Amino acid sequence: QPEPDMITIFIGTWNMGNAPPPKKITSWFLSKGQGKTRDDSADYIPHDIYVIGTQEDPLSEKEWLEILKHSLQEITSVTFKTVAIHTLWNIRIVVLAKPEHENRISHICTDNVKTGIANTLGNKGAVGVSFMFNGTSLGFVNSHLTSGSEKKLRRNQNYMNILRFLALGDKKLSPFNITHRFTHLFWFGDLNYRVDLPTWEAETIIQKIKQQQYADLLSHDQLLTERREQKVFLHFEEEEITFAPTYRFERLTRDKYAYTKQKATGMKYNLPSWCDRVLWKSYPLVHVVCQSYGSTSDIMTSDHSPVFATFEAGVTSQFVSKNGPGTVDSQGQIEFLRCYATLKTKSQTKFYLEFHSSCLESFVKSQEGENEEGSEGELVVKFGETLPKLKPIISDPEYLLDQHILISIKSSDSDESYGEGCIALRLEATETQLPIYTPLTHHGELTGHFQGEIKLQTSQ
Ligand SMILES: CN[C@@H](C)c1sc(C)nc1C
Repeated sequence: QPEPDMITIFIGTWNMGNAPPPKKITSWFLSKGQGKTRDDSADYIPHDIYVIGTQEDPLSEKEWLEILKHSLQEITSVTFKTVAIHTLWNIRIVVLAKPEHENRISHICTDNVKTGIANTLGNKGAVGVSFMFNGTSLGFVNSHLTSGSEKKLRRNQNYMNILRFLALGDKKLSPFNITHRFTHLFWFGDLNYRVDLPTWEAETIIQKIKQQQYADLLSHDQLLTERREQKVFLHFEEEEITFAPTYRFERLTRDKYAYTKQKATGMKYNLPSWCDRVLWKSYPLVHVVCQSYGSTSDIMTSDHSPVFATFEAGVTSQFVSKNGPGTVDSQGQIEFLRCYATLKTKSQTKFYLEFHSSCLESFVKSQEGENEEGSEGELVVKFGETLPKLKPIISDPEYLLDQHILISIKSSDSDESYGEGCIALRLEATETQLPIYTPLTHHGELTGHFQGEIKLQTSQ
């Protein structure tokens, strides 16, 4: 049985509105309804992994697991294994996988983050799951962010608290948050960003939706606009939205948007919005292709419609040579030339680099770089030719070219990371000086850049 080099992953997000689901929810798992939908010819083909995020979920874990497993059995005739389930209040994540993957999956982690302080702590936040699939790390975040059209800044704060404090993936990657820990990171949920148009335009917006004319509405979508201004979800991708707003519907139909202010809404308008979203971030030059992104039309127990997204995701095998794991392979090396970091920091301290990768027996600390002033005020940290030679555990190019090097730039004075980034070893050539580049972030905010040249030696 050959190990896969691709899997397909189903991501679902549904705010259930504290109501039980209807008897049939198979359209969700089949990616049928509005938007970018799955071909009918694929209906019996199981995805490898199903990741289900709910919000306002009134069910016990047992009740929901029984509905999900029975649903997938009806669609695929496969009895899925439970990889993980984690619930914070009414926010839940379930990961299900095909039985053949049971032994390919390891290092399962779960965590949650509660957002807000006093007033604002009690029902919003995130749950997450990570695991290894053979040689590939996968992270999944289901978040329910602050509601309300006039709280986009709060949502962006909730996002930064979640990506700082959610403890998933390899703890040895201590300088790195979840936005660097995984080959593929999927972040979904009721993110609660709204279409930011005047209240008086409610009926105009509904008109536009009925005509399937989403362009003038998406130009005011707060997640698209906040992302464009680098206020949230920096370096994440989202597929084009081609489905109607998934909030706020009258229950038991999809023919009516319930937008008017009510005591029950805190006298807030809920203009039709794309509250329910799926985003991802994969390491550079890994295969990831969105194959569906849409909403169901036939599940109407909630004031939200379920959203689905599916992905092809590249995966690698658990590589064993005669040498590594358990030693280095002297036929392999990674060299760095003409390297410098450019930092936005106003501080003057010395910096060094840390290199972290599962291709190394452990992380590597560089010597201190030499600080200079950039021509436009920047701090430039010059490493020149001074960075160490990295010694990978396996020199075989079929392994090494699929690997990545995480970089942290740290203060000598405090050992705190000022910036994190990632370099792919999927090079155009080996034994050849080639340009490398990564933006650097800290707490998911841009803090600088790292650039230079790499020289990769493999056994070929
Ligand atoms: C360069 N990366 C592209 C896909 C992005 S991300 C984002 C928020 N806007 C754009 C144009």
